[PDB]
Amino acid sequence: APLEGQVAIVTGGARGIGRGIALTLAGAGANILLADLLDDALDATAREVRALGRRAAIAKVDVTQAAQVDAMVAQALADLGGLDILVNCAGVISIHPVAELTERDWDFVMNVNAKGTFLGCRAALAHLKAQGRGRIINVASIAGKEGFPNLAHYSASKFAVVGFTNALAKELARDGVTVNAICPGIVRTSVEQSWQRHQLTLIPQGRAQTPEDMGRLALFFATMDNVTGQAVNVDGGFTFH
Amino acid sequence: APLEGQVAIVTGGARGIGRGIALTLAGAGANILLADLLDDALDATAREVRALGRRAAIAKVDVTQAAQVDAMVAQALADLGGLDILVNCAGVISIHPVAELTERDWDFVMNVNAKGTFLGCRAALAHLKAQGRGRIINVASIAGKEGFPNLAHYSASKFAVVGFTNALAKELARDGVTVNAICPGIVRTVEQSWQRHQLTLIPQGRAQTPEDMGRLALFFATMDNVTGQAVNVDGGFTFH
Amino acid sequence: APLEGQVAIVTGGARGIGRGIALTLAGAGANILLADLLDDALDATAREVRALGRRAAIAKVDVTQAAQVDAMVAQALADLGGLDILVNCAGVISIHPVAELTERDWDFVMNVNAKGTFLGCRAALAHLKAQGRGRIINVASIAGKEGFPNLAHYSASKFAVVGFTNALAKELARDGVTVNAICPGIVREQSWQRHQLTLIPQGRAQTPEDMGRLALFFATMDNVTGQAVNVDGGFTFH
Amino acid sequence: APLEGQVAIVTGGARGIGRGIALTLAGAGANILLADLLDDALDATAREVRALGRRAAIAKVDVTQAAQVDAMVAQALADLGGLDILVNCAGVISIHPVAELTERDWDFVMNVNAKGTFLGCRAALAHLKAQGRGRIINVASIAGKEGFPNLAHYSASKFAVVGFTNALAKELARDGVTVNAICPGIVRVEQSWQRHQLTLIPQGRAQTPEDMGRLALFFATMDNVTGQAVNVDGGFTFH
Ligand SMILES: [Cl-]
Ligand SMILES: [Mg+2]
Ligand SMILES: [Mg+2]
Repeated sequence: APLEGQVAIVTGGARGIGRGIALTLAGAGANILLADLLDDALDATAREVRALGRRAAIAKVDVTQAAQVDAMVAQALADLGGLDILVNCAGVISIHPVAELTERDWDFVMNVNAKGTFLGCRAALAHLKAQGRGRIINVASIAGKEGFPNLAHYSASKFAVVGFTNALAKELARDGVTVNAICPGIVRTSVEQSWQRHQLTLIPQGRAQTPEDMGRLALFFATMDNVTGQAVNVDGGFTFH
Repeated sequence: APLEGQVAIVTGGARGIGRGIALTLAGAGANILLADLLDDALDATAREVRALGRRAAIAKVDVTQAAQVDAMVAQALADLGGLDILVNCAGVISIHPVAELTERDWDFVMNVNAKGTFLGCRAALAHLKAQGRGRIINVASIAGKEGFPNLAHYSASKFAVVGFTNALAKELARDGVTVNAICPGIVRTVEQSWQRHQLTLIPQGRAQTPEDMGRLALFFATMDNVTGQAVNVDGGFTFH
Repeated sequence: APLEGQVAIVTGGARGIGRGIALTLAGAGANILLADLLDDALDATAREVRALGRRAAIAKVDVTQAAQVDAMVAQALADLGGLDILVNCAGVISIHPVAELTERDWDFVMNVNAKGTFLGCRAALAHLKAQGRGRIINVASIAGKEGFPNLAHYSASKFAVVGFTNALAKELARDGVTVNAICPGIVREQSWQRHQLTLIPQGRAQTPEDMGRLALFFATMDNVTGQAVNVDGGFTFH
Repeated sequence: APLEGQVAIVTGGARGIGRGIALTLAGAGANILLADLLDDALDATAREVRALGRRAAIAKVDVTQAAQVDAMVAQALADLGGLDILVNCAGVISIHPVAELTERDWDFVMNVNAKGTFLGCRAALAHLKAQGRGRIINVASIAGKEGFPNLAHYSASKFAVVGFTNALAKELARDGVTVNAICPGIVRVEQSWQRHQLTLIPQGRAQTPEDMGRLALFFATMDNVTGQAVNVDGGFTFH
């Protein structure tokens, strides 16, 4: 249990990739604050964390709202007695050519994916810096490494996360806090399904990656003092940049 | 005059890098619509375009406002009779550690730098696609290739522009429209001290100029088979 | 013991980064074939692998020589009963401006760092592909991501490893074999290293154990391939 | 004529991409030393340079041989009276999976593409440095940005050129010499491969020697661009 005695916050932690990361960190010894917008899913995943022998707390958090993000950090400290790892895994996606993108489409993806990550990171800094050790783990995407047609807004938001991660890493490099990004390739969940199915043919391994894969990378960052500023692809070979 | 008969819109075109790009493209034969928020500067740069023998139009445009950006495209078509090149060169910057960044700081830089570029590109698509040829040129930054401490928000916005550029390039690759980014290194104007220190980090040890950026803009505007690229003009600071 | 029952070859495994990787993989359950040119160091590191409760084999290998590299793979199959992981960690460096580089300087670094990695990978390929499972792990450098002045030949060789890695990963992507690179930053010529630490945001060197941790990650990640991951305190992220 | 009075060496300059670059630089005012192994092609291309009103010199050069590369640089100084631009555009390719690659395959591609570029650059340094101005332009490939399956050796060699370019740019950054790379996409067994690679080009068409010459002219006239490796590839990669 490398993470015994530690506390992790996972935004978007109730399902999909966030759940995978939470359950992996919990398996490795961390108590978890799950932050999401899905009430039943939060409860279910909390039960799974507890089934691993860990403590779990839940927060209803819209990551675009600074007050909710601050309260989330305050709750980890109050309910679980600390904070060591912040995983920003809240994310939204839609598929439209730029010609068909509305301002709402643009703002939604940029605000949740990029601004939400900024707000989460900012909220955790004072505590992590004061304790002289911490792990910030942002979940971007391979769409943060390559521009995807009909996902230009989503790519912009994920590129933003990659760049934000690297810059913040450099700010905190002498503070004992590492900052890294996980870049998932295709993690399964119709236009979206048809798109997903086609993208798999472009993956050299020809198969999707899993939430558990992402959790393994999160656990690696969480236990590597000398890795910071990186954006690592878990994508079956699609890109290596 | 490689761009003879063509029309370019340059947002942020009244001063700095935008002006440099505008005057380079005008020197190369293009008539220019200058879009910015500075009235006297717009007038002055318009006079410089006309002094080169070109026609110039001016628009007062807040690139965060879609209606103004649409009107801008409409004005190039109405006043100058067409549109061939769109240069998105509106940009803002501030220096703060993330711990000191406000939401206003984040939103200002992201909305001007990234959303403004999205809105500009979107407004020009219908026309450029219809005529089967076009050049979209986004001005990012080397901060779109490397995260800069105390500029994390600025880096996010410029990374966004690089990614957006590449994605849009792929959407338009069979439409005859190329989409590329210019990534300036250090182009002069806390800010001064920061600028001065960054120069020591440039292998050539000197700043780059608006004219350098204009030369890259002219290259993109005259290269059919280059698209999706983000080329650094930065004295060797980064090559990614 | 995630690597229980598996066999790893580690070239350059007698000392430094190679040794760190060998000991991490051995700690995680792998039996190790150590390949190097240092006899006493080979014996000492073999004893350390055995002290971890693992079996160890030793091969005297010049990685620029295909016959030796091929025999190394054959020895793993014969002495340890199989092969699951190949770590190419033989590497050499010298510091000269291009103006002062000799052909010998160029060929030495390119043959050891790049051609040696090609030969190792090629030698292990048939077996890993036939069994439908395998891990190939190349040790490049951050100098494979950024050109270093007075190290242009060294950068050329490590860029070559990064590109070779990605290409081979794509060839084997449907064969159950992953191919990845470890890119160490500065692992404690001495004056140069001290000067390079100014370029590391964390302001400290990385360790052979750090690299061993990344090797263990690659060795246990089915769905990561073609990657070149930097362990470098923030120096580069490309 | 932005390059009026200047002298350029173009290795591999007798045909293909090298020829395109030579003619663009000559068109822009430079006198040219063409270095290659093709006798008839060298003569033909030299006549084309002279038809542009420029002077042309010819050298029979194997870029893997240091003495020949040194003689090439000396010939530019002696025959054309100077040297301002070096274009390293000698290049070879073959297609084999790693499982089928021979040492001969590996060495051929690495020695010509990478070592030949090292040798070309090294031979020109003393002169370019002494005059405080110069342009070194290496021709890599998009295979120097992405690993290509069945071209692992070729990718290795072109990745090497990209890294070498960036490193050398940093050595010379205060010497008035810029060092950059041109990365061509697909420029028209090899033919079948090319046809398949076009599926990977967003624009769906190949690029031309003239495209590469245009980028060469750009580098040759941009003081403040150095260390870069710019892709001319219809959108295949932007890294
Ligand atoms: Cl699948
Ligand atoms: Mg501290
Ligand atoms: Mg059309």
